[PDB]
Amino acid sequence: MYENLCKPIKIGNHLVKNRMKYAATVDNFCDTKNGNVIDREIEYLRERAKGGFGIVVSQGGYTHILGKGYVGQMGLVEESHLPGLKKLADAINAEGAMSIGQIMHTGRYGHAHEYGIHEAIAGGKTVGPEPVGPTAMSSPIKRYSPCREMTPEEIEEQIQAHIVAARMFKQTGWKGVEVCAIVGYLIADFLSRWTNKRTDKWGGSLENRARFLIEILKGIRKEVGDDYPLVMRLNSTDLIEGGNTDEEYIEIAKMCEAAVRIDLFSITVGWHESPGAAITAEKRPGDWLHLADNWKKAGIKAPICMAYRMNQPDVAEKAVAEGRIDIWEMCRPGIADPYLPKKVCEGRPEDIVTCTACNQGCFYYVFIDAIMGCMVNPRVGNEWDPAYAINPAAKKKKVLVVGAGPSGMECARLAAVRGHDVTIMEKSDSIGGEVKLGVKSPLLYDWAETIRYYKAQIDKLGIKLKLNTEATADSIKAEAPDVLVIATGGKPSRPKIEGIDNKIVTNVFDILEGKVKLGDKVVFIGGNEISIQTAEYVAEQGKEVTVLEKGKHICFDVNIFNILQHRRLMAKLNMKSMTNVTINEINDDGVEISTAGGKDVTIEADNVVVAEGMDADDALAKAVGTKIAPEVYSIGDCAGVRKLYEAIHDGYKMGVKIRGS
Ligand SMILES: Cc1cc2nc3c(=O)[nH]c(=O)nc-3n(C[C@H](O)[C@H](O)[C@H](O)COP(=O)(O)OP(=O)(O)OC[C@H]3O[C@@H](n4cnc5c(N)ncnc54)[C@H](O)[C@@H]3O)c2cc1C
Ligand SMILES: Cc1cc2nc3c(=O)[nH]c(=O)nc-3n(C[C@H](O)[C@H](O)[C@H](O)COP(=O)(O)O)c2cc1C
Ligand code: SF4
Repeated sequence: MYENLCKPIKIGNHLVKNRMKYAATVDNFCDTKNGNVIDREIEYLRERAKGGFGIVVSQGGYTHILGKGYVGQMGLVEESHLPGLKKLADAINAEGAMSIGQIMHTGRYGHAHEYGIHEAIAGGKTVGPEPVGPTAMSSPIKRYSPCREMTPEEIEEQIQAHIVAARMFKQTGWKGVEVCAIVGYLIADFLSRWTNKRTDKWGGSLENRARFLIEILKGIRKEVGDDYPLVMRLNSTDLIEGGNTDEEYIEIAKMCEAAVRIDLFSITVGWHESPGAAITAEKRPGDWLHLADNWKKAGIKAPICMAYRMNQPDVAEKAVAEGRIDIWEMCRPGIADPYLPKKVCEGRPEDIVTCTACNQGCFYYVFIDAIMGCMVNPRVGNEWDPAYAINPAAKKKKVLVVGAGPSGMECARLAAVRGHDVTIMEKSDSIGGEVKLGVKSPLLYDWAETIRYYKAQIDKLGIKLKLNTEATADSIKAEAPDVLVIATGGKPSRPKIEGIDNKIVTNVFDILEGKVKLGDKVVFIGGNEISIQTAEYVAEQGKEVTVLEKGKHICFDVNIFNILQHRRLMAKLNMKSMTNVTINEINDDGVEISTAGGKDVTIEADNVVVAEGMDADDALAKAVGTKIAPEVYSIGDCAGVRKLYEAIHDGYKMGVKIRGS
């Protein structure tokens, strides 16, 4: 089935068992106090190595405290870092994966001041804790504080710190070393003409901008020797106006190859300061592969690997078969499913837990200096935790799950995996719940992969799925289970609005279930994520859509990474929006609003969608109580409205805790 993905490859002298690479992932799992590798990190990367990845890259480790850009970033500075690095490499290597250590000083994106650092020694001098760059400047992004200009001595010291970092990985058993020269971190800052305004030998011409990187590579190569795998990450496109051209990145890569033997090029898209789309659901698998083509026709000798929304085995298989890339590189697909390569090579892609590019647990949690998580994978950051271990139940119990939404299905899946006799009762004709409604939204197309995954799991695990079956007190009693799991989800709220009883008033459920005929003008009351995604579905159909929000902002519950994605779509679909509006009443011809400035305006509508929020659909739970079965639990939105991340996590936690005694 995936002959090309499962084909081996030589990276330097090292034979890699397949063409699947798990990319560097800072996750805030290392010791926040000192940058040491701890059990949370070890077990996280061990799961990717057990999952079958031919290559497993560590997260980018800082080379100096000023280069620390994440609260729990791994450190590559002191002798006290060595024991942890050895444990990490042992764990990856034992599984048969090629361990690769990444070196990443975050430069302009450093946040040492936020990590209890009040001063540091840099270039033999006492300095403040501010980020460093080739040129003293500010960021368009408020998360990044103004940087200080590195002295030539600090530059020389950082080259040596990179050599020492590579020495540290090699002495602790890592199979190779990766230089992170991307996305706006220190090296990328010297490479880009946007960040590098130096007039000495470290800036000006492209040759000078590349010097810091070249000297780092030359130094590492001399340190580790000729036989040791030296790989690197470099941008193919920075998506920065006034940055380097795509062709300049190729010239830099050519300078790299001429300086040292590069054993693998990982090619990347954008900077953290880039406004445009790079990693979102706006980009589909293969949307960036033309860049890999240009590197190949430019004559780059080293094998190439590429990630960046490559979440499909079929797309990667073709890309590798056609020689566009030599290795399928991935980060978020490996967060979502650490066993993706094992599934690809055993010919079961239907078992893949696909990353939907939600950017919640991964990007967003890491950037707000929180412990990384994953929406679709509740095990992320918990592989090391005994409370998340999946253990066979000795005494099989009869488990009745009410509701085939994500929380119900994840619970049923885990309870069946552990050996319980599981039944799902679902009132509609199909599984998915609100995920089955959301999949209709333009940016939620990868939610069909979540449906496909759970549909295939129910089948394989022998879960008794009872579709078109509304669970009642009587049908639960007839079933007589040992454990009743209520996972009936949420329902649209009914706020106290004048004229809410109008015929014009509908809800997000009736829209997505096709239970309402919509006109040419559709007006949404509510500016939350659910209201916006439904409005995008209504607008895609070529309808005139207005979103009215009483609060200060629309998309208020949408993480920073998805905000711009929604702006682009709303503009593209000619969607109108109003904020700080008072909803006065709903009537026959639309909705009467009063702006924050005092303007009374009539919003013309053929349909009024009241989408201010969701209530817990807890009628069944209130009707049956806690005594209808020996064990009664409520999970997901029926236990209190949260979102998809919490529903899936509640399901996993419910599924693992169902005891056998
Ligand atoms: C259009 C849309 C877009 C969304 N977008 C996002 C997003 O981007 N990110 C995010 O975090 N969240 C989003 N959400 C919310 C998210 O989908 C929900 O939080 C989540 O699906 C709730 O999971 P659940 O298992 O608790 O309930 P549900 O998904 O609501 O499932 C409940 C299930 O129980 C069934 N059922 C109900 N009563 C009975 C009964 N008595 N007997 C049998 N079956 C019954 C229902 O038919 C349904 O299948 C969105 C929701 C919608 C509708
Ligand atoms: C939480 C998170 C942390 C990341 N940490 C790193 C890092 O340590 N070093 C690095 O070079 N890239 C890092 N990246 C970039 C990824 O390795 C990857 O190239 C990117 O997410 C695009 O690939 P994908 O679509 O497979 O996720 C990070 C990405 C995420 C989601
Ligand atoms: S949190 Fe969302 S984007 Fe990140 S790995 Fe999980 S499914 Fe993918």
